[PDB]
Amino acid sequence: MELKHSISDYTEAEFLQLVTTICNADTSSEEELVKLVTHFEEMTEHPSGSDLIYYPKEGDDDSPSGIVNTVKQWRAANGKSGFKQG
Repeated sequence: MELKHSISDYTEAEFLQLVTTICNADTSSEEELVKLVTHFEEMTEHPSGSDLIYYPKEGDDDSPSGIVNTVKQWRAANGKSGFKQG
């Protein structure tokens, strides 16, 4: 299970996958999950950690993309930058 150390040792496909590892429980099976949760919360300097991962729903595109997308909109409007590429 990868993590990273920054958001920036990883790309947005990497992040999208990271999110999708959590939306997959692709992990140690409850732990790495809570930790990949927190690695999101950590990584992106993002406002809504607990709230761009599962609770977002009712007009809120929290699809395993849309959530990464939610960052892609905070990190785009806040202009964050700071992922990788490929």
